[PDB]
Amino acid sequence: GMAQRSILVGQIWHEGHSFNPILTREKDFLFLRGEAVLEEARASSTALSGIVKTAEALGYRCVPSISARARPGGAIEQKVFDNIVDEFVQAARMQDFDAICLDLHGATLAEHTLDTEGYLLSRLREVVGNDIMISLALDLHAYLTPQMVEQATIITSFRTTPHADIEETGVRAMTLLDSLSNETRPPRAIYSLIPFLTRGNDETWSGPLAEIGAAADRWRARSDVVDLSIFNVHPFLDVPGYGQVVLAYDNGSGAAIDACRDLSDMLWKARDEFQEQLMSVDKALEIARTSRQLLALGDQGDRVMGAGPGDSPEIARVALEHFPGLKVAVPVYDPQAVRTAREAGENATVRMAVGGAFTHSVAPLERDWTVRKLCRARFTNIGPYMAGTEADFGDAAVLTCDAVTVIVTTMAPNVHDPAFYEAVGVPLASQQAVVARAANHYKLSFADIARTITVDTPGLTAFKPHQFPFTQARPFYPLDIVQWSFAPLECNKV
Ligand SMILES: [Zn+2]
Repeated sequence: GMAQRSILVGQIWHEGHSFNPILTREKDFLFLRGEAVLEEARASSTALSGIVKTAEALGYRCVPSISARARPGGAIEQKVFDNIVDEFVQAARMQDFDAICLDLHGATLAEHTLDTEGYLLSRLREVVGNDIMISLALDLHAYLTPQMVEQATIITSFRTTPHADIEETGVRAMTLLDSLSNETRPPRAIYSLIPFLTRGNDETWSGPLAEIGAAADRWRARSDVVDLSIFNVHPFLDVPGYGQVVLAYDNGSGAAIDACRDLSDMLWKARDEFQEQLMSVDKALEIARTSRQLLALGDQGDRVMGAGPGDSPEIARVALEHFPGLKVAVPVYDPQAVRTAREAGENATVRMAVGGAFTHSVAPLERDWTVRKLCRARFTNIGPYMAGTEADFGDAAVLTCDAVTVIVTTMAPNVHDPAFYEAVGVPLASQQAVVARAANHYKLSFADIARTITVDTPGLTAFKPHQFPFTQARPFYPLDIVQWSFAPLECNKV
């Protein structure tokens, strides 16, 4: 037809954990619909922002479906996930569009649906058919499945950890889609599963991913590679077809197989390089005790950014027991503690076990807690990571005992930014160490005001596969000693 071309756009952001017993609920989501989806995209720096800004700079009209963002955590309540998909499907019916370009995480998880993105693509194709193009921007932590490869025209992921190319990945999803406009066929896809999980040393600026990322850039610079991505799968999913994935696209007779071979072999060779020795909590708290600079401690074992619950009071425990007088603040998921605190009121002292209700691996911390402040854990992230984005971890109580402050929260405490501490009235200057529930994504946000050390704590996000009852994920390395060699799936062979 003759009319301006339009692109259907939308977003889902959620990362799951098969071993977090706390379901992600409707409350945990921010939803936008209609034009508001596009207004937010233009004012932000997500992959969706990239998709929408690029589509509009290129002359396309963008048509909204919805956007749905919830912090990482347990599987989404199935009904809520079903309602999200239905809103996508309905937008796919009601609207006029010539192609679809979406910002999805790739490791969203629902209580019954294990491959959520794959499922979403199928439901959309039920309504839109197999001719129109669908392009995805994905997080590199995606659980990338054969169904996804089969149901999408093209897929591209982040290339940095910590994730600093989020928007650019969106730009590229849309640019790739636009580039395919005159093609008489979809591009050929080569999928390769390398059956191991990473256990740290997984940043892209140094370590094994720097070499592998360099090789990847050279492959993509060839005129006979359309694109390629490397997925370091989120390592807390009990799902089949599990491991690292290399995904490459060409015109049917380019280098997608060679690229995928080279990179799969490098990842395999490097499988035991993805390990680290994090500093102990005792050593880190002793640096804090002897430093003028604030310490910001990444609680590796209980990261909400790794879809953990954030109920570990462990760092508070060690501070209390081994460093009396050391001023440490820790954010802890404990909705009951909040409610107990709210009933006692500000200024009361209550004997109470805080934290540890959800992570089997750490004990609740029981003390005479004084309730210094009741307030809402609502604030704006300074960033860089998620700069400008508003957060709300629910009703909160700031609790003290000896020199330790525990801020208990009603919703998952995705603390990766200094604004949290200021918003709940625990000023950073007042502490010698504070806790971030992230390993990599808090560092830039605290770089200017703290020494950042990620510490070797226990819990549901420790890089210890042997601690989890993986069932349908197995076999994978390190748990199983498997004899892998390159064996790709090919899709849209020409
Ligand atoms: Zn990620």
